[PDB]
Formats: sequence, structure tokens, C-alpha cells
Amino acid sequence: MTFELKRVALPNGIHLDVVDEGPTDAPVLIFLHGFPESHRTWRHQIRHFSDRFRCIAPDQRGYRGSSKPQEVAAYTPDKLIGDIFLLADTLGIGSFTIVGHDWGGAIAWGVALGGQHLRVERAIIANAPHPAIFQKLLYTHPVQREASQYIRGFRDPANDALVKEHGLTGLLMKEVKWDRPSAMEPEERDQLLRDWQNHDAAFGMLNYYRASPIDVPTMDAPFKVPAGYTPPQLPRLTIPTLVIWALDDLALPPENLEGLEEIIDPLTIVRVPDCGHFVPWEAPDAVNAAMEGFLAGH
Repeated sequence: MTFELKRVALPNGIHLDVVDEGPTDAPVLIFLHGFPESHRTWRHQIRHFSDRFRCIAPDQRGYRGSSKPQEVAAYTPDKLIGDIFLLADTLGIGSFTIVGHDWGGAIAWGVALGGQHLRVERAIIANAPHPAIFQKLLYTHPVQREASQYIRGFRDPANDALVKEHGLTGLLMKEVKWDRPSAMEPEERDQLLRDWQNHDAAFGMLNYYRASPIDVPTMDAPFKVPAGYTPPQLPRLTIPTLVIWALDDLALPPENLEGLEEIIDPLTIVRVPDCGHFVPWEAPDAVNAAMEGFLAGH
């Protein structure tokens, strides 16, 4: 399966290749993939909703044919969040629902929190931790700290020799702490294996972790918030928000949902039992069902 991509030049000097399907003046859903995927992550939802919604899905910075600057700092969270507002600007989209999975969901939380009521009318987040919650969990909760040890591997510049020899695939093969995808259609797998052979993309994709200010301690460090840690002041999220959470995601255990109710209103949580990390395509019918109910005009 293939979507037509268009190249969108942005005023920060980046271009993004993007899916743009559906009626031009329909309500907009902007879909953000995570690592190590592509605009294809939300394929099932894009095809499901593009009869009624304008569906935008970029290959984000660092991915596939989009700009792949090699410097780590080109991937700081502000830049990744900024790319989405600039993409909406360039396409003439005043307000949209932001939809994100994994890194796309982390970016989506930022987009929603910053842009709510001005640019962002609803948020849909699937298996991506909330920035008010995640850093604290890494400090306090062994389940989460253990779950996130792969990030330390992805950050280790001693692994770059392996990426240069074997593409991203070599590091994914080597990094046993990384939670691997479940069974996917052969055509989808083939595309990713081809994508992962591009050196510049492999590093751009890894740079999300390398540029992130998130602190993932070793399992040796005390399970307490450091004395000098100041929790970023965030606003509450006061746009309609759907959080979808596959319960067998080994990277992002369900503890990530604790505390969401206090900081989001109106919040809907849809737990997906017996499903791993890649929920948009591992459980597309549950995801489509959740989105249908949530997006309904009543």
C-alpha cells in the first residue's frame, strides 16, 4: 500500500514529505508517527477517516525523504513541535486535531499543550507518555526506568559504528532492551527495512532521543526525584482528549495513565488489553472504534 506524498517547504528551512488525503474544508486530523516508523504508522486510521476528515500525515524531520539534518540539536523538542505548527501554517490549516503515537505522541502532547484553543481543538494520543508524568516516573518507578533502558543504548555514540555498517537495523537487532514490533504485513516491513538503510535517516531518527532532555538513569541510581529537579510548569489540557493505551507495551507500562485525570478535561481513556506498543496498526479496529466515538458530532 502507498499514499501520495507531497513535499512541503517550511520557513525554518526544513521540508516535510506529507500525506494529505480527504476533503479540503473538512475538519482536520494531523497524524504523527513514532520511532522507527513513518507516515505509514497511522495508515489504517488515515484510510478510515479520509472520507470525512482532512487527514495530514508527515514523515517527520529525520525520516525518509523529509529533511535529515545530522546535528543532534536539530531535533530538540521545540523544533519538532514547531514543525507541526509550521506545517499547519503552510497548508493553510487554522485549527486541527492532533493525533500522535510514541515520539509523535510526545510531540502531540507538546502541540496540544501549547496550541490548545488557538490552533488545536482536540488531541488523540496513543502510547506516548505525558510530559508532566514521564520524567517523574523514570525517577520513582523501577517498572518505567527498566522499560526505558533502551534509550540509553540509542544515545550511546559507541553504537554509531554499527549503524554506519548496517543501517538502523543493526542497532535495533543489537539493542535487546528495545521493544520490537509485533507481526506486520510483509509490504509494510519491506518498506521499513528499505527506509532503515538510509544512514542519514537512521541518525536523524535516533537524534530524537539524543536531543531529548529526558533523564533516563541507570537501574543503580536511587528511586527518588533528585533534589535539584524542578518539574516544568505546564498548563492543564482543556480541549477534548482521547488517550489510547495498549496495555502490553513493554516500553510504556500502564502506570503512565496515573495522574492524567487530574490534568486533562475532558479526558477519555481507552485501554487496549492484549496489545503491544504499535497500537495504531496492531489494534486498528479498536483504535478506529475509539476515534469514531470520540470524533462523533453529537
